[PDB]
Amino acid sequence: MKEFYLTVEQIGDSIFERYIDSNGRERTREVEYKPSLFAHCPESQATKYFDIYGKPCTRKLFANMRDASQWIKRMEDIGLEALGMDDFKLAYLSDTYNYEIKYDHTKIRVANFDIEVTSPDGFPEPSQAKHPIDAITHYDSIDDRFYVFDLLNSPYGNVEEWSIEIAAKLQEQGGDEVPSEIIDKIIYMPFDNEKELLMEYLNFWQQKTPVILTGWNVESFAIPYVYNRIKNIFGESTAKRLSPHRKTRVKVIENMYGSREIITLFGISVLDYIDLYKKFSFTNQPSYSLDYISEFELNVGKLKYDGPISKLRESNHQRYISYNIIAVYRVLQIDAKRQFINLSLDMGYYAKIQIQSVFSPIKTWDAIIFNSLKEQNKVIPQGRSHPVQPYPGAFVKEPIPNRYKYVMSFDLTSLYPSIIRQVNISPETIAGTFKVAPLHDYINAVAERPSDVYSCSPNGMMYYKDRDGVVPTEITKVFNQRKEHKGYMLAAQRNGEIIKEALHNPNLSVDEPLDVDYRFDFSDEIKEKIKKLSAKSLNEMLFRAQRTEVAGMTAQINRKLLINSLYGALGNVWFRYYDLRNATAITTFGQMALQWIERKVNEYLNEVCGTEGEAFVLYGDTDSIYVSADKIIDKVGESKFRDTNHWVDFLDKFARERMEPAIDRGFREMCEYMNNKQHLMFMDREAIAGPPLGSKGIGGFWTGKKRYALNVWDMEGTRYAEPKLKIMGLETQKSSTPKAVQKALKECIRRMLQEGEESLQEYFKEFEKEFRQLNYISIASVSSANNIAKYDVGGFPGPKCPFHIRGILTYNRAIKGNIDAPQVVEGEKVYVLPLREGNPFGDKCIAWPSGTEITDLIKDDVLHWMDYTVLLEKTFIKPLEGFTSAAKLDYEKKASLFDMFDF
DNA sequence: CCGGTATGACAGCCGCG
DNA sequence: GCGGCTGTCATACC
Repeated sequence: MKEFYLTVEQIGDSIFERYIDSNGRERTREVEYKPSLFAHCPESQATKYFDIYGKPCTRKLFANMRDASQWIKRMEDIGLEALGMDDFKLAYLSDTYNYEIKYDHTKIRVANFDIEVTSPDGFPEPSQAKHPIDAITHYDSIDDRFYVFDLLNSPYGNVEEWSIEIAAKLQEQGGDEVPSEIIDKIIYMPFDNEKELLMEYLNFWQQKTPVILTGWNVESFAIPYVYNRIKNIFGESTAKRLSPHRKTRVKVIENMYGSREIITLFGISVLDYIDLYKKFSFTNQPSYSLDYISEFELNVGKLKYDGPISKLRESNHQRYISYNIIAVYRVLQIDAKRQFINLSLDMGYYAKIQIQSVFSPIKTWDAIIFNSLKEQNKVIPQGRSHPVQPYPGAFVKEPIPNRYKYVMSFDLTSLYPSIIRQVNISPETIAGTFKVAPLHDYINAVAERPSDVYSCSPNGMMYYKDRDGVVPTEITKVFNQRKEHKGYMLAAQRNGEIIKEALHNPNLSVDEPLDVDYRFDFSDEIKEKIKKLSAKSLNEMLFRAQRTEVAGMTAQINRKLLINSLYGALGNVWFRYYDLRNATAITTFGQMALQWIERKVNEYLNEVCGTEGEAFVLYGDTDSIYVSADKIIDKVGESKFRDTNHWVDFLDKFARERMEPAIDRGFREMCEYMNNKQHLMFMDREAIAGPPLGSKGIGGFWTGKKRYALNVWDMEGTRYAEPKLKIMGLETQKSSTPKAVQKALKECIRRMLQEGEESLQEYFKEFEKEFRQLNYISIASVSSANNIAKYDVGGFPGPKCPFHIRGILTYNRAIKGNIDAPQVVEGEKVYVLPLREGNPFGDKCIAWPSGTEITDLIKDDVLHWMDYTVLLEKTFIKPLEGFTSAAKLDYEKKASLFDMFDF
């Protein structure tokens, strides 16, 4: 076991480092680290240090870190480059850990915790911490225990002690249904007053100081609340004790709407799971509360309870504590499934960064490049300031709004990283420029060949073809490492496949499993010894083969995340290797790539189908094209297929045997045209879409850019048993659309694509007939409540006040003076309903808090004055009219066809 | 340094016998 | 009394 770091920090002239030593003990170092930086020298000086341009550099070794930083300032003032790693934590990490870091998670203290604060005032602001903390649950990964700190006496009540016996019983029995997996792991400790609880929490914290601190919302609530509460009661000194190094910083995050405060605790890595989830789940969610996320991932959700949470400790303290325990457990259950902390650990040690820096593609890439360049004796350039300048981005084709019967899609693989490698784009790789013609001209191969000597992008940039680029090289590494780890993973699974055959009939022997590497396939010497081994040993071989498979995935998805990060970093002015010209070279090349192939696919299909000038490519967005396949079917006739699977087979074969070769030679022409270093434009078939054979369905339609629906039978080789709707952009995918309406519109779209017009019309009619019988919650729109006060003038709407905001103000006037009525809060989500004119309320609409029923003190009148006609038109009929117009279908039996013209 | 390329709901304005 | 704008806001996705 070789030693690894936990946290690193710079305080004045010292690095403070937490680490696990070569014996496995957690330890702390103070090091007066001596940094090196670099300046340019004359050719006469014999150094081994060269910058990325091959210019000689001299190494300046500093007495301390403040001198290095002051030297940087003096170089800026003189106007000469100061080269080298200016974040001395990274340099320190690279010097102390100059090898492939292998870590052991079991020795890393990972804490997740959750706080409860009874507040009759509303949401208790963490910057004020006005109210007692009346519960803390704190899970420690090393102990494997939940530590529960419970306040028995507060201004808001004196309560009984929580019962673990009651907590384990069923909900039918008065129990809390706390799972038996964690019941034997709760360490319960009650307290007579807040001061005792808080001081015991602090001492506990010093004995078990988190390396990684997590939990749902910990960074914007729990941490700032605990810190400020302790601060207000005991003083700043006592609050600083939450940092291993007694150093804290009050950071004010100034988001482009308001401002909030987070507290930096020096010597701890905070990885808020809500940010970890938003960063690595890659699934857009209507809500990011723990409830919605828990039920999505675990199909269980957060614990239920009666009445407002501000009254739960008074009325049912038993529930209150258990609810706090389950909350922490939900976060752990999610992490058991998604494993985002491991992910963070793996990448942090890979790049050799502070773990919390995994949230920064810039820091990560900076460190990866810095490190490999260090080991070649190369010197990184000074980070330079650049003005934020918008540049061309992705090409999106304007589609003709229509129905499309048969559609086949194709994707460029890793487009932008591929373009970097193909063209050899890198700061030190710029060779010159050429007179640029219109993009159109390069797309049609009419413009003159830019260069015979250099590799080119159509923004006018030229790059050396000999030199290996710093950025292209570093990204190629990551590519290779991914294939490598995926090569171990498939072998680790296929090695377990042979093991499962031996699971049928083994024979007992007192021995341990033989020495094998599951990263590579078994030899015939090992294969003969498979059946001979014991039943105990074969279950351990299956254990370790699967353990090898888990090591592969984490490695290969991390590398995937880097690949998809690089462009982002390269487009950022704060990135060391950023160059505006290079950025636009990437996107512009991408724009040409997609349209040149759209040309090639159209030309190939026209010739093969006999026709001329017809548009086969109906749509294209960034890296993907969508191809109309109607003519390819009509060439064979649709009456010649036996079932749906037949024509799906036909199109599948046709793409692979006819179209993909046409594409490959199409891009090779483009590579030769731009004189690029290597050909890396590869395209995979994704989707085959169309209507069921012998049905009246239309298969698919586009209404605009990024707004379409397809009936998909196959996605990249995998054939679906039942057809799957792919819907992008449409109201069905919007969280603001009422629940019943999202359902009704999806069925409308299903009927259009699979069943046809008559089906749609029968449904629409019926839904209209039955609309008034649906629940008022299921037919209400949802919105976010931003800037309430801005449009609020004495309890009434002001200039430019949005519709939902108006609704909120109608509600507030209706509940004015009623404290027990649910309050509408800034930032939160609201239900919105239109109201009939003449209503006793103020306005044309009302809005109440989402996820809840309206107060009974207003419910009857809301239900009475609800404007069904307006609600149906606004949320259902109008968006449907959009779909049907584009698909050229009627949703109502007799609609005039002169409605479709601009008279 | 933990947002491009998009569409749609809606407010409010402008010409218009 | 309503298209034809512009502007604010809301929510999608790679």
